[PDB]
Amino acid sequence: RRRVVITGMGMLSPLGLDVPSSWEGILAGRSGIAPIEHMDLSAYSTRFGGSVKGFNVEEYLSAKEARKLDLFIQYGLAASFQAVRDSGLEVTDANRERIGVSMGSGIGGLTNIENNCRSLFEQGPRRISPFFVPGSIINMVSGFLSIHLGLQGPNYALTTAQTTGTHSIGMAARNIAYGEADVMVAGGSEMAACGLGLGGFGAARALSTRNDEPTRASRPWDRDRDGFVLSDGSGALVLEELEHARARGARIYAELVGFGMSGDAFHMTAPPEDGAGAARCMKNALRDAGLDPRQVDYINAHGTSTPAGDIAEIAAVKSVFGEHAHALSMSSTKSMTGHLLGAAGAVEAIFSVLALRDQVAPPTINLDNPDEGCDLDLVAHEAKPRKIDVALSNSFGFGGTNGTLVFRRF
Amino acid sequence: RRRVVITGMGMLSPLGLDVPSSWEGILAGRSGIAPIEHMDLSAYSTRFGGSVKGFNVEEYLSAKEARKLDLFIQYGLAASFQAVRDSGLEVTDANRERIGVSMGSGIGGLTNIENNCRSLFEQGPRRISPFFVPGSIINMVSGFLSIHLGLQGPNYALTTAQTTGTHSIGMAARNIAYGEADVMVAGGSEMAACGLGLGGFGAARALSTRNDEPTRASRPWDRDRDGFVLSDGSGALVLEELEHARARGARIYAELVGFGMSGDAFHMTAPPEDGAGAARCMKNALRDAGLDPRQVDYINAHGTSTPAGDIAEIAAVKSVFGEHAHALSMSSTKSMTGHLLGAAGAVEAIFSVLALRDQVAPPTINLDNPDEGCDLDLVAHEAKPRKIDVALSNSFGFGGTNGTLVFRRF
Ligand SMILES: Cc1cc(C(=O)NC2CCCC2)[nH]n1
Ligand SMILES: [Mg+2]
Repeated sequence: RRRVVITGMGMLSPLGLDVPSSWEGILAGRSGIAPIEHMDLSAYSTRFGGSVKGFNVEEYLSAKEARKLDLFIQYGLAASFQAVRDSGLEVTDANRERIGVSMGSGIGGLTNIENNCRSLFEQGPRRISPFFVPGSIINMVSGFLSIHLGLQGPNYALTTAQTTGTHSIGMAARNIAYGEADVMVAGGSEMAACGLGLGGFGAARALSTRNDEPTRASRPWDRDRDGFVLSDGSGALVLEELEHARARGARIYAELVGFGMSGDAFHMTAPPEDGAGAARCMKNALRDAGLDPRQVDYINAHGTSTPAGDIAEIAAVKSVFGEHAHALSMSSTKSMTGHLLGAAGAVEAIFSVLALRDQVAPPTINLDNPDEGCDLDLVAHEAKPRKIDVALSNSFGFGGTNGTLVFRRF
Repeated sequence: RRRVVITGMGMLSPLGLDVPSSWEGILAGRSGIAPIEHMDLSAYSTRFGGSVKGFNVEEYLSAKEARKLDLFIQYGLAASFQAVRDSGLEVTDANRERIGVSMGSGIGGLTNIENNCRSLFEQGPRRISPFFVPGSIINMVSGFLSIHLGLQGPNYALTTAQTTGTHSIGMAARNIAYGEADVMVAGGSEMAACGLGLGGFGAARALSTRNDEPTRASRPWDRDRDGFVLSDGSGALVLEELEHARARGARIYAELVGFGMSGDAFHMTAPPEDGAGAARCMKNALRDAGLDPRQVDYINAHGTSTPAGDIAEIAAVKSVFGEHAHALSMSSTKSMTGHLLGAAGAVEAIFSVLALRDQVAPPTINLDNPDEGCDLDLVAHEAKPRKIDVALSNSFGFGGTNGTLVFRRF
């Protein structure tokens, strides 16, 4: 197996239109959550979320290119272009067969499907856009980026609900480690903030309804938590074989040493109370890295602010790490960004890499009164400078799909 | 790297509710294409396709469970349950962590999303189903199968448009070969036959409009071809590490020896005329298998019945195989099934495995007048018994995403 390093990162989040602006917000304990302005939610039980604010697609694409593509694809390309620029990588005829893309999404092109449905219901099929299918399907971030940059390596998309970004990054690393590629652009994007999204998650009673204090809604492990906050955005990493990186004098952020997957095999939406599945997933990731659990310094938790999910993740960490559970720091950056669904594992991979770069655990904000058994170092309220040699990032999704990435200082 | 064998197969196709009935139809040159009965298409330019006929979900799930799930999920679970039964595999605490699922879809729950949109616009957001998200998203075939059967191994879904089934099977094989799993259920499902699907493909003028003779619409490499026929269904294979298979006395259909991926990096929907991307993909797959191109006996082509796609595949085969292009047999089973989009590579992987079992090349029906340059053995009209030690299955998709599987007699 070849070693895999991170040489580039890109992001759209509710905290910023790039990685440094997003990370500035994370370290300041800043909320990206606000009343949603782009549609009328007067009649809805949840009227707030994490929007990407001031996104300027024409920095990336022509107006012609942009009008073809659902926002989730625009957000995915934005993060991908940032990551590739950030990497310094030059695509040539000599290497274009060795550079691939795995950018995914949990739900994909809801907004495009809504707009085309309006036309379909009032006028019939002859008013559907000719670009509807290619502009709405999840693999078109990978598609468009490969066409724009001339990437001829492995070209695919993961769709594992709220685990998508973690799985995308993990399986791209495997492509590089086993020699299918030298470089991969990997991560996820999501724009589910439309009637179907807020209505669909609303119908399932999954969302916080703290409309009077949106910035306090997302409160992972707090006793007053009442469901997750819906957010939009994208994260992309350039993953690179280490000798390829060293050969072109690339700036290396960190090393990707481990990837874990598991299924709960439990319930469509609910996690098992003891986090059995998450525990198997983290152990698979540590074994993959060849690490002792005692080597883990920081966990970026799934930590969605759901009653069942938050406690299951505490249980899984205590199971995997035993007494070391009291030495490591664990935080949920979802306290600040909310839940970017399929993009969550991408942006949280990036926050884990920067926790290594800056030797700082991001805070869990709004953790005013930790719930029964939530007695680990959850980095309540304020960022905590500490030694971090190994960082873990967990995602768990609908269908009991689990993913863990292990990152280490290089 | 461990060896990977096929021990089980399952299918819903326009030709049958299982593999044997589907394969019987394939070998008889029978069309599964008919005017669509489940909706009014009077306003649409294409009014026919490959429907699954007489599907009884209650053979698999309760009516209660089924009502929550989009047909693409029902179809994916049906094929998955069949494949696992066909394998003889017994899931226990001893092996459940070593059995995973990778069932994908090109477009996913379009019909469910359309119905929930109609409700949203016409009655309001309180008429969106509470089960809308988990009943519609692409990872929930892998999700629900893992819950029903107790599979705790790697749990994920690919979405690479019309390449999804090929990629799903190929990357599941990699999971087994590199020791992440001993068993994987892999394939794809699609039900895109709704307003948005037929309208979206209609808007792009991608579909055959031979409404007066639906069974003659799908005519790959024929000079009178006028676009692809939209079909619904599912394919699942049980992939298994060879020693695991031998240890439980499993019936082995064939060995999965090679997997290729590539990006065209050419166009969002059109293939390059010379099939450069398809040619790279097949060459990657053959080198992966460690084969001489002259060892290939049968190719199950993508062969969608599009003007550009059909000729590009001939060019790519001539590029990869030189003079051996005239010795091998190549057929499109899409002549009979139509285009199952994300499920196409799954059902066609199964047809390639049975071509090995039965030593027969399936026909390309409706190939009355081969087009200029389409001068290979395309098995026009009737099945051809011949020696087949190695069978290739090609898929190409939107975003220039290519996949090739290589199967060999065991
Ligand atoms: C911020 C930011 C990053 C970019 C960028 O990558 N520019 C595009 C020009 C054509 C493709 C990439 N723009 N704004
Ligand atoms: Mg036919």
